[PDB]
Amino acid sequence: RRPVTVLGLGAMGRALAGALVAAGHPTTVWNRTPGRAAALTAAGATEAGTAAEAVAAGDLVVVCLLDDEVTRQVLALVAPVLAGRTLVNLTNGTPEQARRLAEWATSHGADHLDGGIMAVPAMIGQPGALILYSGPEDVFRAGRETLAAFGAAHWLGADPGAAALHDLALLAAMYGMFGGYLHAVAMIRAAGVPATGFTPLATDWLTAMLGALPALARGVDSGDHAADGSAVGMQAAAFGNLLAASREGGVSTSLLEPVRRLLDDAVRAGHGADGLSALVDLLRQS
Amino acid sequence: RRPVTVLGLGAMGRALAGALVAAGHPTTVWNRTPGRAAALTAAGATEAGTAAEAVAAGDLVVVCLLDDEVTRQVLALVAPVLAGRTLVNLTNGTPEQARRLAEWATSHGADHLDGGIMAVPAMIGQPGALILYSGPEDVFRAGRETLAAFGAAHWLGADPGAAALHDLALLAAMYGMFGGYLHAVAMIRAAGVPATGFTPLATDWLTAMLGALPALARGVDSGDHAADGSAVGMQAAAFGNLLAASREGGVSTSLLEPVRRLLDDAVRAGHGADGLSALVDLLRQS
Repeated sequence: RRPVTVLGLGAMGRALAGALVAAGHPTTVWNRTPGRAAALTAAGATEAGTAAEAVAAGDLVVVCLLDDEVTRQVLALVAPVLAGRTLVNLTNGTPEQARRLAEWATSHGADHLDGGIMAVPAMIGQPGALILYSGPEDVFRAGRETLAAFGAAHWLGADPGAAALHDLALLAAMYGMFGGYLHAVAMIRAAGVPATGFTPLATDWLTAMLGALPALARGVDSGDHAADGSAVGMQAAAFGNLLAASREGGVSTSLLEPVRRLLDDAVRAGHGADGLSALVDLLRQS
Repeated sequence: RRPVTVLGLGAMGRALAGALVAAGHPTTVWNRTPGRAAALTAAGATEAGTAAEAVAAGDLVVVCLLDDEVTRQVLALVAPVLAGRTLVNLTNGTPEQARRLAEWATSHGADHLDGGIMAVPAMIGQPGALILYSGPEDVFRAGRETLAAFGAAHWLGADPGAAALHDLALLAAMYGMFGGYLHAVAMIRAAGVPATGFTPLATDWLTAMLGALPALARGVDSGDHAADGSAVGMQAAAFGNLLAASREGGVSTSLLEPVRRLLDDAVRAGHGADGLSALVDLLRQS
């Protein structure tokens, strides 16, 4: 029943607004370009003419704009009417951007919640769509039933930057997996072997390697970088054949070279007998 | 009962030889440096003085040397006594190296089998240790019971280079996963968040992303690079925040930059609306 507002009508903002109206929430939408709210209006949404009007029509203000600069601009305009409202920043950004926006919102009499959307716009509203949230737990509690219209809502903690932090961290892990899988498929493809038949072996192997993550995490947190199984120095010695075989098949090594360098660095640093947990500190530029 | 020979007594060769004697196989070992076979002899192994003597004492000749050059040298010496024997190359190498060694072995009257060891030396002989094999299926059949002393034996096909090909391909996928996870942990660590509590979220996320692999494989094999969920262009637009957030935490972006470039290349190539399967061809240097 809680009136909701969506600022930003891209693919994601439209998906968010559509899930809101389909869950029965009275939804008022706005965008810096007209005509984007046509199917929304038909389903029962109200299109406001100004962002300020949209904000004044919502107790929960969902923001899903292009980036934090756009967000900082549109919001500075609606700053006098934020008092008493809850700002839900779903705009992709950085943890520091989130924390600064949280301070600005509090200075203007508004509650603040940040969200990292882990689902594609087409999956918004379905079971399985995941959005991570961070901010004051009671702000999350009062908005949870409304956020559930988008899908799963996982609160991570009070830090306003925690949602974006875990979002982007998970993205890094995903890009690493996919990059390594894509390289493997290119190697397989170069030999004339179908990727379809290779995928089961890859999933079994990668699932097995997921079992090594708890041991890696313990070594990182404790500082004891004990080689669980393969030490970095052995893994560095075996990387050369991977690069050579990639060259044989005419496959670029660009995705793997930075991992090769990181392993060689740990060996040069005297960590050849340690496990992969010793590579985390090597990524520090401080 | 089948007499076996192990050429090369590094950590892996010693692990292989130990599993062989513990399964009851009469095992004769050799190495280009003495003193490595002490515990082997006590358990019942015979140490030969020359590689030729070792080869003449085995029907199955397991080779586990430093690299293919060492392998090509030691074997050229034992070439007159390879006739009638089966050569099992467990030495880390390339598919082309394997295929050339197979031809050399056949030209000297020997059967040939190649193996890619997916287990650390400490796991050799245990349930769960995986070694991939390739070569004539009947050669694999006659040796299977002996190879089972090392652990699981998965035959991949007749191509002598297929074992090394899939071995190194799986290694590429693993290095990508770990590199992405290690970056994520460094981001988490920089915010003062424990890696231990983050790992469950990461495993759930990565397990979910394993579900996207069959769709990626189909697009690669069929040539239809349809965006299942997130198109490359959207993923490229969101990568910038990941790089910025990494910079904020003082974390290097070296592991992620090549994936960023690959995404930007696919966009510049007009594939912004395609899925990640369009990146495989981009790795071709031909």
